[PDB]
Amino acid sequence: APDSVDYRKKGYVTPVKNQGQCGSCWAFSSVGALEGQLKKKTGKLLNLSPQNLVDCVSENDGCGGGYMTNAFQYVQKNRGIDSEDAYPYVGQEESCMYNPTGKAAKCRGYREIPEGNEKALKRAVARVGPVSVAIDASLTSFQFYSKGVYYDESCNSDNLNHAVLAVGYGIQKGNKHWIIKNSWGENWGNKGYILMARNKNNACGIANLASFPKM
Ligand SMILES: *[C@@]1(=O)[C]N(C(=O)[C]([C][C]([C])[C])[N]C(=O)O[C]C2=[C][C]=[C][C]=[C]2)[C][C]1[N]C(=O)[C]([C][C]([C])[C])[N]C(=O)O[C]C1=[C][C]=[C][C]=[C]1
Repeated sequence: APDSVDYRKKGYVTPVKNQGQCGSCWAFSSVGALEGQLKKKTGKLLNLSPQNLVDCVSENDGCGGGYMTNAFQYVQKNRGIDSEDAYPYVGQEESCMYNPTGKAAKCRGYREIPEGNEKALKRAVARVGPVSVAIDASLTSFQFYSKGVYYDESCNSDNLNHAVLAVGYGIQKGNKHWIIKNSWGENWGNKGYILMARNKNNACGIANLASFPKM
């Protein structure tokens, strides 16, 4: 198995988007998972559409939040999700206007990972790639993160409130961390990324709501 892994230095990760004043982090979490899969599936790295997900997933609440699994299942039942080109992100909820001709990919179900199990999660990243994970990002230390392996004892493992993407895992100055792709902009944290703590007793509840799509 691998100690360090980074799907960024493998071309599996698209540019850091920026959700804006819309609680669509789930849409952005799902999309980034598929994106890494597609790149592995066909070798093509294109930006999938969070907006197709926001508008079209009736099980989710749009900007009011949603679950990645519902978003994955949707892409399966509808046999496809558009690209950003065919479906730009307005950052606001609107009626579903999905275009078949814009379809960039689809998925045949999803796999969920045992709750709290970071090893399973690490194994997922090593084999598959970017996996959608939900975490507690309320802590203002998170909102002011800039450098280093994040860790705060206040973080509540059951206060899952922000969906993000796991694009890797590794180590730094003795600290085994996770590499997280965030959807708050290129100007948040380190170039839109956070090196959250790993192993540290399921820090922030990272391994409780993770799932990747089957392509
Ligand atoms: C995120 O944007 C969307 N959210 C969700 O999708 C969550 C998913 C959890 C699994 C993590 N929704 C949810 O759990 O319930 C919704 C639901 C489910 C089923 C049916 C209907 C509805 C949460 C959203 N993120 C946030 O609220 C976070 C919270 C943190 C600040 C603590 N805010 C955020 O991301 O925005 C701040 C920001 C915005 C722009 C620039 C910088 C910061």
